[PDB]
Amino acid sequence: QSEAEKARKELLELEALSMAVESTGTAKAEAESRAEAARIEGEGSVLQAK
Amino acid sequence: QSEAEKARKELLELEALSMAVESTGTAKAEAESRAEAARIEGEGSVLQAK
Repeated sequence: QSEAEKARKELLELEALSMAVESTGTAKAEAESRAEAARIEGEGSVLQAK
Repeated sequence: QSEAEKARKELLELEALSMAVESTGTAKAEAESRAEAARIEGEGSVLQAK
């Protein structure tokens, strides 16, 4: 069981890296989509105001 | 399982890229459609005012 835990430590490190990658990817994708939509809406608003 | 997680990290990176592409594409498409509609409506409004 000690040897199994020795391997499980590295396995958990890899799992943590994968989880961080997935979470940051999802968050950045949603944030960038919303930001692009807001920028387009703002430019349209400027033109409509003119 | 450690090797499987090693591969899964790259798989999740690719999935994050694909998700970001899809989200930004949908958002920008909807925003640009609404902006074009607003611009056409504004030009029509100017002509109607004249």
